[PDB]
Amino acid sequence: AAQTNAPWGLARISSTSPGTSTYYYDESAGQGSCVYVIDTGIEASHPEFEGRAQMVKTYYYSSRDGNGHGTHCAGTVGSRTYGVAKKTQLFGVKVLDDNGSGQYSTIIAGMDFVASDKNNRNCPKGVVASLSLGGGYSSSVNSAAARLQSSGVMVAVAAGNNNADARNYSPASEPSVCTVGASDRYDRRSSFSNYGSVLDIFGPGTSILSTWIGGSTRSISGTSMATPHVAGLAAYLMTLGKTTAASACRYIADTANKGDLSNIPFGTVNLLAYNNYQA
Repeated sequence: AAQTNAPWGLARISSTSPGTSTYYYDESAGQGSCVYVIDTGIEASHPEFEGRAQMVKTYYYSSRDGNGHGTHCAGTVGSRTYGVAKKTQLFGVKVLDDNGSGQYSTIIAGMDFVASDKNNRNCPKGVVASLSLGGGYSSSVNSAAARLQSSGVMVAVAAGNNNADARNYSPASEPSVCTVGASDRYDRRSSFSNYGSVLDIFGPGTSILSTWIGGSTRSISGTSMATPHVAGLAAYLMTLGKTTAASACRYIADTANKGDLSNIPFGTVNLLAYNNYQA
């Protein structure tokens, strides 16, 4: 399948070169997989989700996304126009309030929730969790992300936006989950992106167009935006039977575009998510 005039990040993930604008993908499109977006929520009524999104949990007075960030990230995972895996089921878990904040105890509860909740969902092709959130190092936050992964969920997490080594942030610094840095449309490391040995992969993170609340759309930037490209890619590759939740981060690294990014610091991986789709 070919989507013309796609957001640049979608085009980049199915291309061997920057500077193209058509996104190419197998029509299976993550059908039969699920992705949890653990964030400020998801505006499930957005036409872009086509009925494939739903809120499954909140820790606050409402499951509504009153921010937009969770909706934007879900849209990069799975919206019809802005998404990587255009037929995945999206589940929203609102661990962050409408100011984008959340206590680590709530974040942890949300991760453990997803590890159990997948057993109440139909995801025969596999389950992914996208975590576009983070703060300072916490062994407890890392342990939670490690249990979620261990339970059979492909966990993708933001490296962080500090232009710093991600070893000092959580769940970024957890070795067993997929830690995602951000790039721009010219294959430069995004200027805010964290880096370091704990990074596993980069995805598109600067100037990313996706869904927003009030049935709208917006372009914003962050390792928050790179993470759901990877999450959507993993769901798409699991539906194709190419990988599994346990192996998807390795598989994405194995199949990435290599050595193509600039301003990657010595000792950080130079690997850009790529779907290796041959139309």
